[PDB]
Amino acid sequence: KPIEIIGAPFSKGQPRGGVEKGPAALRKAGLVEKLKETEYNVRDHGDLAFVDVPNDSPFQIVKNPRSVGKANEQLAAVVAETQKNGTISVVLGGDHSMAIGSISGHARVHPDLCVIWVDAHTEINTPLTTSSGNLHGQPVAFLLKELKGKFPDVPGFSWVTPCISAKDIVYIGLRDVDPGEHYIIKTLGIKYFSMTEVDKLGIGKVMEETFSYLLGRKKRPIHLSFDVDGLDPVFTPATGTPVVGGLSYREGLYITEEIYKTGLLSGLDIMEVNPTLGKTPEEVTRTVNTAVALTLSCFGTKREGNHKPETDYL
Amino acid sequence: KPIEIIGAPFSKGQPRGGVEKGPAALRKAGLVEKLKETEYNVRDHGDLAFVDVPNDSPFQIVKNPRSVGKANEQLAAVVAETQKNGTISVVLGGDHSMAIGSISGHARVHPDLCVIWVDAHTEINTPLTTSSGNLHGQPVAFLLKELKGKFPDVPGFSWVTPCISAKDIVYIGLRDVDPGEHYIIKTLGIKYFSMTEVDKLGIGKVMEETFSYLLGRKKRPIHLSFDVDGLDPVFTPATGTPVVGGLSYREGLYITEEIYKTGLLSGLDIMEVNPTLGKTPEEVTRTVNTAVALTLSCFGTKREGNHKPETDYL
Amino acid sequence: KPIEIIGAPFSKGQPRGGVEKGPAALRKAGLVEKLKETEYNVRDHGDLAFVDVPNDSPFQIVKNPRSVGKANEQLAAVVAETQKNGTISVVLGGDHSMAIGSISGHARVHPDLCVIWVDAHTEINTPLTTSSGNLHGQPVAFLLKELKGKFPDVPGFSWVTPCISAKDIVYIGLRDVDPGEHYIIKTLGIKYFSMTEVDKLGIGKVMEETFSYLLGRKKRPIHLSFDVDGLDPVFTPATGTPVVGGLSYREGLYITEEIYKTGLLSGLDIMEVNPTLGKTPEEVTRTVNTAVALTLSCFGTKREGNHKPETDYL
Ligand SMILES: [Mn+2]
Ligand SMILES: [Mn+2]
Ligand SMILES: [Mn+2]
Ligand SMILES: [Mn+2]
Ligand SMILES: [Mn+2]
Ligand SMILES: [Mn+2]
Repeated sequence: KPIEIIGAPFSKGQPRGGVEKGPAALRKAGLVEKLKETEYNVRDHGDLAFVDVPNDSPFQIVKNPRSVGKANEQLAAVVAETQKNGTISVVLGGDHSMAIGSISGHARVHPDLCVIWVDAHTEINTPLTTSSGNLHGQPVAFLLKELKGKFPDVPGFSWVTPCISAKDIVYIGLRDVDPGEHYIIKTLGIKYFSMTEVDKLGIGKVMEETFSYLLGRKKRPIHLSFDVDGLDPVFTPATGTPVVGGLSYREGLYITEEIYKTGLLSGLDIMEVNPTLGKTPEEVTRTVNTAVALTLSCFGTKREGNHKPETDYL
Repeated sequence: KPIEIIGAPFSKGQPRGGVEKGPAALRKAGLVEKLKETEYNVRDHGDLAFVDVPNDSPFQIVKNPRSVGKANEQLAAVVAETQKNGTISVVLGGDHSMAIGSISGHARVHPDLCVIWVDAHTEINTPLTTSSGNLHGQPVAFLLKELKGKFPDVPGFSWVTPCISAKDIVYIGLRDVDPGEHYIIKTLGIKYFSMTEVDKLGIGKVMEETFSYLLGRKKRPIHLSFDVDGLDPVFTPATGTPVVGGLSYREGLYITEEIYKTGLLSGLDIMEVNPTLGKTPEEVTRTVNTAVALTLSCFGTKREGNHKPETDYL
Repeated sequence: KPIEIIGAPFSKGQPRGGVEKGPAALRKAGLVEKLKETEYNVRDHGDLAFVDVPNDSPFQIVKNPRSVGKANEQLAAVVAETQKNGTISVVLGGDHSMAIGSISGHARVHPDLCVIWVDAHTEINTPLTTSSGNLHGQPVAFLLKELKGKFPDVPGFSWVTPCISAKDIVYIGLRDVDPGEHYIIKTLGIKYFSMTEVDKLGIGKVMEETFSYLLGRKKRPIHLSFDVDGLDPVFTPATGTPVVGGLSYREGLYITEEIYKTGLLSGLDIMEVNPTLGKTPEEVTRTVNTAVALTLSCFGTKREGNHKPETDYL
């Protein structure tokens, strides 16, 4: 199977500059090489160049709507393209708002996909519920069918077509959630595993349940959108939104390993890696390394070890 | 429901000066305010002024018996008072010896209460078994009915009436126990979950069993006495008696969230926060912050998020 | 029961000087005294003096073969000796290559022993599969019966007799395994619990299974070879080969506590503690302290506490 890396140097989804450097930091760390050592064929499409929309006035509270909307439109085009050729896409972020384009494009080819969202936040805030106009905290709002017309159309997002329903998404690692978002998730009946369910059940059972919930009836391709801040800051400190008490390096890898085993991984997002937020070079290194670690994992690198088939090492 | 904060600036229960500053530190961090944002009605009773007993000669090994016994008599009076008006009491510590008065007062109004003791220590040492005359390591000895008359009456504690039995208490987090204390808990058949049971069962099952054990037959008010050193020093370093290998920030929150869910929380103690033992301002901040986090949790703040009823955020 | 401490100042098993200071650092921390307060009789045999083989040319890739082979022959002699007198041996190391001699000597007296290897690595690499000629990563290759004659005889190891089979060993904590080693363990059907099984099962169930696997049929003496790097670097940073995402301080103690409870502990190795690799004195202290803690644990020190029998503390 085919893997296509696509870099998304975007940061207008939030106030902290730096996430655009994320894809570079990940390649710098040898992401693309390491991936070649796996049983997959890797092709590095490169980084997308996003055209900046001049005079991008805020829509009410929402900041940089047109710039974010346009970059996402371009990214959904690219993703739809590679998905069509039957390759597995891997989007290196930039902030999480780029999940809009990543999942939209993916859905065009695989309309029956399900989403596993690893994050400390829901990021379902609608343009009306945000306390800040930051779009990196609103991705899911634009993607839900049940949230259609529950908010004003925003400049630059008219191309977006609400692709997945509340029954197709599962959250894991939810700790920081706004009142509005919590209202939405309870009202729409969205399945989630906040850190308290992870504590109660154990990562092992959590994955067992998200799979029986999303794949019980029909087996369908999976889109894993991963916000590095879904891990405790002790593992991924270089992110704009650190929340203590998150997933452990082990639980993170555990998930990726289980998802690899389903054989259904179809799309992946490695978001919110911000190199400039590390208080020491080591903090940046720590963050990058585990992100690379989760990616390689999604693809077969097991902690128990790997050996090439047909090779008699004796 | 009513919440009444009562500050207990006491430190004579142990050697290290500093725990008296505990209540101030917690208030500084915005405890009383944040609590106001919850669905509860909050009233801050202020800090109690403890009269120092001059010429407080040690009783054999026990230090400051009269000073400790008196303050505790004063605290029990205040607690019995607020409990009577049907409010939930929250005692901010000083050292853990103040649990004597907190639980005594509480039992006067709710004689059928049960106690969940989160600590790395049992603190059941009797005046005869202590290696140090420190009273912060002897609270439970004065409260157990089964320990009545097994030790000499101590100056200043004649007002205390053994209120709970060995069947009404459950320990969680035990990791540093003295030979004598261990003898006591084994002999009296006190239920406990040391770190090895937590490792074996998982905090989830642990809480399940402490509830079926204490509430299986009769539903009764709960008194949660939390010794901040119950968590690993990595989360609550500013305490006088840190023991490695303790409860994780997540497990602590998990316990409080489950106790909130029972709807039976009646009394709470946030003990042993010593601001002066932090080896960096950050270590003190870390400690205070999680203590506050625990409190807020004991009152409804969920990691999955909280939203106000009847408010349509859309 | 008899305890005999045997120091193994060895470091030629790998490139990083410093592990020879391991036994000194451990005694320095009060290991031998502390172990005295336990219910066991302790005898400190001292540190073995290893004769350095001059003109120790590499055997193909393998470095210091003769020096390592000779030191191990001497250690096996000493261990066979104490085991014979019916005492429990405790080898303080240097590098893990000294497991060859420790287990060989042990097997001479107890041929039906089983081995519980706690390490982040397998260390089964054969002289032909090593990427480096380092022997600390080859111990198990020399001990397996199934690996006999699968590699050239090495200068200095002719005295070694493959004592245990693939059915007699269980790995716990595996996270860093080479392709070759992975091939070997899969091919030979060796039971192991890599970090992912620990994640999935929980340390509690893992121990349950390693015991039903190794002791289900016949109860036999247990040799616990503990590589300190089997725990996460956050607990044992002063080692030559740290791998992130390992066993927690709690899980480590949980293992030793369960092993103590079987009553079958016969041999023990506390390997890879390298004092000179600590980036701060605190890191060295942290490492030593937990190594000491694990040892004391193997011999009865419980987290729930201990009390001497027949002593009425009341
Ligand atoms: Mn986030
Ligand atoms: Mn996100
Ligand atoms: Mn304590
Ligand atoms: Mn206490
Ligand atoms: Mn190792
Ligand atoms: Mn080893």
